[PDB]
Amino acid sequence: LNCGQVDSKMKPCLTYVQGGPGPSGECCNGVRDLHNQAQSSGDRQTVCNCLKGIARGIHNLNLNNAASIPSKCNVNVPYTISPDIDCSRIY
Ligand SMILES: *[C@H](CCCCCCCC(=O)O)C(=O)C/C=C\CCCCC
Ligand code: NA
Ligand code: NA
Ligand SMILES: [Zn+2]
Ligand SMILES: [Zn+2]
Ligand SMILES: [Zn+2]
Repeated sequence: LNCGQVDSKMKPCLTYVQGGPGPSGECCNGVRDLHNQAQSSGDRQTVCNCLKGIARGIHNLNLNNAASIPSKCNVNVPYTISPDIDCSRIY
């Protein structure tokens, strides 16, 4: 329930969000894991803000690939992954 945990679960997605092929099975597993673990509104907000800051800290972020993760992995993330997510209005 901290950004350390969030960046760990998402590490398998790193090559994909830097413009490489994907998302891998392991990447989709990481995001699905996070979704299952983020069961409350508070958890969803914390994970949102972690992902926004992480998106911001990734060198040469491929915006299209980053945004595509939830739909490509069939995970119901309630916002679009980018360096500029509005984490205030989830649900
Ligand atoms: C971990 C990357 C850490 C970047 C610095 C974050 C600092 C945050 C702050 O608020 O200051 C990773 O390697 C995770 C890789 C995948 C993330 C993919 C989803 C987001 C695009
Ligand atoms: Na994006
Ligand atoms: Na919004
Ligand atoms: Zn897992
Ligand atoms: Zn920060
Ligand atoms: Zn769900």
